[PDB]
Amino acid sequence: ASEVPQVVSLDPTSIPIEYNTPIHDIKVQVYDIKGGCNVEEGLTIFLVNNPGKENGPVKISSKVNDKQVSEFLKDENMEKFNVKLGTSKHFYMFNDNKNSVAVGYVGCGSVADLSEADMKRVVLSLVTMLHDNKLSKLTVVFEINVDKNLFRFFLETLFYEYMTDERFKSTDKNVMEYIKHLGVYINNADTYKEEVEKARVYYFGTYYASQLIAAPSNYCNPVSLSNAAVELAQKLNLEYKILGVKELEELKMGAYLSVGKGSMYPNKFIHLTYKSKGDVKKKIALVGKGITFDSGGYNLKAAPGSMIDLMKFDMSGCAAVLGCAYCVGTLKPENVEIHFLSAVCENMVSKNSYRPGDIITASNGKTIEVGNTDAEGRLTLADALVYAEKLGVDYIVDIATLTGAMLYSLGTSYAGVFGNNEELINKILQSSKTSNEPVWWLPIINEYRATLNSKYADINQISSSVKASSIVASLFLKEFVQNTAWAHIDIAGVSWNFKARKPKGFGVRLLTEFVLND
Amino acid sequence: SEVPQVVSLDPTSIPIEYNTPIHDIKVQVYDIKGGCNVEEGLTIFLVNNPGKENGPVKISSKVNDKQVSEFLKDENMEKFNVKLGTSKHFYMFNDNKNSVAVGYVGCGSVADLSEADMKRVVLSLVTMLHDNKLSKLTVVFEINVDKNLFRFFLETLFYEYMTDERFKSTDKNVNMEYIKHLGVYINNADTYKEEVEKARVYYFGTYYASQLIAAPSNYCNPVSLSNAAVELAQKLNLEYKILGVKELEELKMGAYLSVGKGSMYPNKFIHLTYKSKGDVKKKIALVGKGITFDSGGYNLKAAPGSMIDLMKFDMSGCAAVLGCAYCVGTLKPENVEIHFLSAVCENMVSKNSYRPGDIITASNGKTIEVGNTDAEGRLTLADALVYAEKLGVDYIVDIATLTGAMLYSLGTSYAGVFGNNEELINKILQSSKTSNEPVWWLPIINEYRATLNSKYADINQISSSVKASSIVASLFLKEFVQNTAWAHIDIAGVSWNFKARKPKGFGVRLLTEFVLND
Amino acid sequence: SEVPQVVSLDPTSIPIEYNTPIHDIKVQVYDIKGGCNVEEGLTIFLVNNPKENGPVKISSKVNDKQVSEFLKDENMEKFNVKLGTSKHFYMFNDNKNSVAVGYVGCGSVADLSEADMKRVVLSLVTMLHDNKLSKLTVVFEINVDKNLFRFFLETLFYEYMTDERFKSEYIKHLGVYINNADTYKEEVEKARVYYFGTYYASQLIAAPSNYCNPVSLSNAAVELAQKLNLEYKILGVKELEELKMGAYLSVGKGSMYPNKFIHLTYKSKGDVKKKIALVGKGITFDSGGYNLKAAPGSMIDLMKFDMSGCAAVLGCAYCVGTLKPENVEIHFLSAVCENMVSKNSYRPGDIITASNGKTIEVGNTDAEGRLTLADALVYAEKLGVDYIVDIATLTGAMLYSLGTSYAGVFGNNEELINKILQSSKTSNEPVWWLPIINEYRATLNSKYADINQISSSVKASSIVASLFLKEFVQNTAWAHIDIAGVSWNFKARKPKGFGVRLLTEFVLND
Ligand SMILES: CC(C)C[C@H](NC(=O)[C@@H](O)[C@H](N)Cc1ccccc1)C(=O)O
Ligand SMILES: CC(C)C[C@H](NC(=O)[C@@H](O)[C@H](N)Cc1ccccc1)C(=O)O
Ligand SMILES: CC(C)C[C@H](NC(=O)[C@@H](O)[C@H](N)Cc1ccccc1)C(=O)O
Ligand SMILES: [Mg+2]
Ligand SMILES: [Mg+2]
Ligand SMILES: [Mg+2]
Ligand SMILES: [Zn+2]
Ligand SMILES: [Zn+2]
Ligand SMILES: [Zn+2]
Repeated sequence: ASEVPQVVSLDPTSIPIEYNTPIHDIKVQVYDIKGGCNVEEGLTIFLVNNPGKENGPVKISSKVNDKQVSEFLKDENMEKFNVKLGTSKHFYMFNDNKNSVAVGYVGCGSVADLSEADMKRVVLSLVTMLHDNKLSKLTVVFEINVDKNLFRFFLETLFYEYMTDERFKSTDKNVMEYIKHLGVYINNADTYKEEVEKARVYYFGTYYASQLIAAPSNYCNPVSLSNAAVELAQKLNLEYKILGVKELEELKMGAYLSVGKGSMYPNKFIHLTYKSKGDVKKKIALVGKGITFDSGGYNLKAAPGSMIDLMKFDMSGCAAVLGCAYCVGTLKPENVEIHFLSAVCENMVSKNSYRPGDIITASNGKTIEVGNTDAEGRLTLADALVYAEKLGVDYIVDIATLTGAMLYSLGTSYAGVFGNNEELINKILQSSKTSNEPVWWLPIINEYRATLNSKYADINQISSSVKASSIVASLFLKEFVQNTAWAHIDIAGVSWNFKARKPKGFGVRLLTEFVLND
Repeated sequence: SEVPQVVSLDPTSIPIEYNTPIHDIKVQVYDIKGGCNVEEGLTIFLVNNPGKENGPVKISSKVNDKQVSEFLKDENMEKFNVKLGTSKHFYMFNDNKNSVAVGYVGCGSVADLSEADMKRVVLSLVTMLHDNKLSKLTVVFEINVDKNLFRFFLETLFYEYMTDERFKSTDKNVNMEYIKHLGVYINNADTYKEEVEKARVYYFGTYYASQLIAAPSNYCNPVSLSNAAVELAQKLNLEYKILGVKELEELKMGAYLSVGKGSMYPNKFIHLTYKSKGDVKKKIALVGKGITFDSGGYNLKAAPGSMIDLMKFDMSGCAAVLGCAYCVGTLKPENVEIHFLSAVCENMVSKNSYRPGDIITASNGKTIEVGNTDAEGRLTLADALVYAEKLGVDYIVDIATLTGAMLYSLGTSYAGVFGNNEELINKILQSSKTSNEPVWWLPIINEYRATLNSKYADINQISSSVKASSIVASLFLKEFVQNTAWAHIDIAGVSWNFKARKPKGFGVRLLTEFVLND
Repeated sequence: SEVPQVVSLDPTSIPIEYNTPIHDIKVQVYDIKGGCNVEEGLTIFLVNNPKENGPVKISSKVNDKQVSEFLKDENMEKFNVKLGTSKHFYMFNDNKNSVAVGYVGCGSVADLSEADMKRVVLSLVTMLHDNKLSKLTVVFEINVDKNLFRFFLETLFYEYMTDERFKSEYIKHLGVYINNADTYKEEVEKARVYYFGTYYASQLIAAPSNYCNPVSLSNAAVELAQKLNLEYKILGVKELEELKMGAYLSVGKGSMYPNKFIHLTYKSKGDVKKKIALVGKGITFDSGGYNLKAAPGSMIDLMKFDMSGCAAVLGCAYCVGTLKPENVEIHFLSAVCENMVSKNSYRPGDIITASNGKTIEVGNTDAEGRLTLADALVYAEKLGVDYIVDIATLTGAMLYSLGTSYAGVFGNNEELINKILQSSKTSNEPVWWLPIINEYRATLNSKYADINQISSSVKASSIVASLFLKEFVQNTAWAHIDIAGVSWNFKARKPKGFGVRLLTEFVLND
């Protein structure tokens, strides 16, 4: 725990973090649809679709244990409504005990397997029914087919979208009550019950990352972010070490140190370790890019579209890695040891900053000619990757908001994965499938390597000719892993939900599924 | 108090000239019905010809000299016309056989001169004074002017004639000599006589603001500007207090303090007070934006057209308020108490600067999400407005070089006024009329308020979607006045005289007439 | 048809060379086992060292004592194998004849990539361009695939050939020494064919927009079909109107050249087991239209290359027509036009109707290729084929995603994408599969028309364009190959002729 330096006494000295959220107070009950649905207080929503028939009629198929509600939901009455994806309706009636009940449905369209994107749309509709309605309970009845992973994703997403982050509200808090109870009716319920607590853990790891990402750069700087990581390790009983500048100089981490030279906050390198109590069969290092604010440095983000105002989000890789630490430390997988690493710093303009053209020496002794101070993420990752390989692990996976070009290549929905090992890339792609966080495999094109040849240094930080900047970044990172299966996930395009004006906490579940299924 | 320096050659005060050559001019007013004595120096007739576009000159005054009367006969004048701003010089021997210079300035053919027309007249008169070593000027009014326009004539003559040589060293004008006497002949002289020393006061308030504005950012910084304000207050016997960082921290002025974080000069908040002896019937806070240099901060003024080289002028608001303090302190109105306020600081790039995205807390507890460090003026004004309202005043008027959009809406001639109270706005418009500093009322459009809703903080500093930036800045300021009549004068477009390459000292006479009228 | 002219000096046809010096090279391949004969011309060894940039050491026996001396280890040690490094020396052989002997460095890595083999070849071509030689012999002291061997041959031939049509010497023999020489012999004439289809494509692309316009390009395609005995049909503006190709006709509106739609057909002898339509973007000059290419980086000077897909599809027609694969039927389609600024041009905001009835709101007149392809895809689908593959210089964003080396392929059918990926492997023209992300589809929801041509929000423009194209195929396996990044060799200042060998491999394989 280090002291956060301040310029004025009003500067904050820690990131506010909510651990005990209202989602954690929700009691979840799962029931099998074969027993019929009981319809009482709160709101009961049926998820309904109509395979084949685009915008086909709503038909409720579950038995409802109430004659009045059954009459209301009969085919004749329901057929005037359709299943258009995201569409919803509210119903009011008196049940058999003469107590008014609210019921409704959300349309799930006409395609029998919902994509992760479609399910998100269903959930967003559901959340709009929760908002601006003081409810003690929500009950959801599944009349659509979902596998266990998709069921879990539904719950994670519901929890995540429902939770409102009011840490920075003062005079403008939403005068917002949360349900206390969530009932779920589904066929073969016993088989889905295990997903409930798993969803609740994955929600929090995601939401925890999101809290770190949304925290502004005055709150979340390298000192306060490494202090938060210390606190998280203490809560989960993970080992931890925070390396400070004296130890970083001793390790010759010149690339990482150069990036931080301009900051009033000392670099802090985060190292958390989870080890299973049994025989360790796999060792994994997860590396996250940890830039708490990216101004660009002397290559200032001044160009139209450079989005300097969003650059508190440049520690999203680090957040995903810490969200993963939360999930792993909670679920406690066996036979594995996991290292959670981030070379945390801030990229600023100062008499002290590194310069375009500076030649700096990484910890593996490679000299690097700086071509653009705004390509700082790959310099911090270079040193974090050398540290990670020294740990003697089987896999290194880094995750980073590394290149704006991702917005032009995969866009805002899919992350890109690059790597030096196909078995490991396939594992990441499998984790993507079971986490429902989409990733697409992109190539490291060796032909571009030659454009990183420096006239003076051992290597160039950037290409002068190749515009394929995400692949060029990957080529540069590859030079810092000598003999270990490595994969790199570029989340520059996917991390921030531009429409909703908030983080996604992208990568937490992906990396956790990777760890668990190994 | 002590001005920090980087090197010993950095200046530690603003040079300020109080006893200017204008102050040494002996001014006499005579009634025109006694006829004009033409004895020495230069004698200029102000002549028009109503109806006749570019009509002939006809000198109507009685002239007490046969030789000069002969010269000025209609036949001899008929070659010349009254085209606005046109002028001629004549040379002749008078009755005492002493050579004299005589001439005229054409005042056009519209019998009521606008402020801009009158400025054109004065500029032509001034070109006759330049490059001619004269000890005396006499001006004969053969046009119609009310008392306010006569005063405007003199104020404008004084200000345009005065040349600012404080930063000249090897290039002072070896030929500049100023007249020692000004004679004025006008109909109903006795009623105009009162205007002479009022003009001299108003000239000085305006010229003082001008000196402060023109003083570059290495001379005029938060420390030297607040020191100059103390010296002013001492000279006029005003109560004064300068609030330093520790007091500002105690007052929780987090928005103002965040702006000045990246500067080598500590924040200084100026608070001067004039109080009439006797019953105080109106209490007024005048608030001036006082950014001594606006680099833009991490949103650096680097786009083409951003005028970074002009940004020493971003304390023009504060200068108008201090110019006003000079006039009020000199003229001593009854029945009022006036607070002259400025939150002074410099907006710089540093490891210590606030960043885009930072969430800061204003002195009224509202949290603000910073969307652009270059919208700094509204942050400093926010805390200054909160401070003003705590004083328990009847009216709060702020004046500020706030938005570049003023150049596209009103341009360089008229300031914009916005406000929450129609009677206050009308007072300002009234003062605009009698000061001859033009102002136009612009709307605060509440439909745009929703664009300042922040996802995380209570409010956004800037709009995501609305390009009407002067209106959006007024919506933001309005959030920091709770229940007091308030108006905001945006002088961004009018403050600097781009053609003459000098300040106008805009707003000193406006604000003084506002105080005096009330 | 006759090409319109503004002045009598305007060209009325594209000059094409069919018979090239490459066609006069006699090629012979020999087994390395019996040693090499260095009797005449230039001999180059392809040598690696599996020591990084370590020394050259030559292992083949040579049947000349003087040359054998030159090639002794002690001498060869002074040179290194760094990929693409070369040296060659003139000397007198055993019968006092002048010969030149050298090596090209093949690096330290066993499997040579496509890109590495290109480097080897550029270095070889550097020597050929600089020397008056009647014969070249190449000795493979490195291991190559049959396919990579053919690739070596195609690249050699293509790079060596110089295009002099607009300006106002070659070897006559090629000897190749290689292990298991008998297995590589059938690669030789296949390469010569792939060379020419690629070179032809390159000639159309390199041809400036005053020479190559929708009229002269369609005339060239007719002449190709005639030389090859393919069926051909050029659709003119009247038939295009009859067919309601309003998206395509709109793009052509501002141009002095009438739109011409090319449709060539290859049919196999024997039972036709597969039908395929290959559709190429054929914009003969893309100015951007009222959305003019004026922005820094917009490369308006290169936009003669905007018919590269069309050229790939015609080069493929040459290969298919020549090689004559069986059990397959192939349609070669291109909706050719030119995108210009005029009083007659289509405008930003215009609503146009495609041949399948879909109305389209134009957001950008520079997204013209997808409009021409929309009509071409409808046309293609009406043919009842098994696969439709289009190839197009569609989005500048490709430079930012895959870059200049690898094309992107998007599709609606994994089986078909997999076949294209495999054709990529065997052609050695690299392609990477990119996703059609359906979450972006809603951004093409137009307020007024059935669909928007462009997204306002999504910057992933190559995916957006694919989502748009996808709306014009209803029920047929389809893939789209975006070659905007890949088509032009910026550094060498010439086309690559990219896609010809890919599509021919696709046709020959499946
Ligand atoms: C100089 C370039 C090769 C690299 C440069 N990279 C960066 O700026 C990273 O440090 C940025 N964090 C990338 C970024 C930009 C916009 C939105 C999301 C992510 C980029 O522009 O992407
Ligand atoms: C970021 C924007 C919404 C607000 C911004 N405002 C400012 O820069 C003020 O701090 C400027 N001092 C106002 C200004 C700009 C140009 C000329 C004269 C005056 C402006 O660009 O007008
Ligand atoms: C408006 C956009 C969505 C589409 C636009 N597309 C085009 O300009 C195509 O018609 C161009 N022919 C593609 C192109 C541009 C630059 C370099 C190589 C290739 C583009 O610039 O990508
Ligand atoms: Mg950067
Ligand atoms: Mg500013
Ligand atoms: Mg175009
Ligand atoms: Zn970054
Ligand atoms: Zn400012
Ligand atoms: Zn095009």
